[PDB]
Amino acid sequence: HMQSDSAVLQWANQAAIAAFTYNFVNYRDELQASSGFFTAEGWDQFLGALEQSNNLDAVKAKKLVVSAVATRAPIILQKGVLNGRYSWRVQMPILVTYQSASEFTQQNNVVTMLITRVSTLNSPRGIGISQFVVGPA
Repeated sequence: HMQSDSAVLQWANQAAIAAFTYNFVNYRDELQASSGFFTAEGWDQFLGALEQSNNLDAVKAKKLVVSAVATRAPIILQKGVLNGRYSWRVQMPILVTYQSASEFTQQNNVVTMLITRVSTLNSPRGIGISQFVVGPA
């Protein structure tokens, strides 16, 4: 297929938000529903990041609902060919909310994604996330 910068951005926006949209009940379904956003190596790294962080443990323990909204528009920091595949480094700030009847906590995070073109044979979108990095401010 074909990819536009603007299309890739809107897509990166969706993927970033989806990653922070789950709860103590549906986490497994939501987790798995997102695998399509990722490339082979991206899925491994994303899963690894999930295990290292304690987030899922607190969400379950405190039985929270996680949501997020884009704080500013996503931007392409850099684009070009990496290892034979056209790629985009996309960054977007977000406001994440962890809440329940008893708790309400918010975080300003910045998501940085490496997005690469892949075969539509395995990923109909034609692109996938190879690296998913979260940080503050």
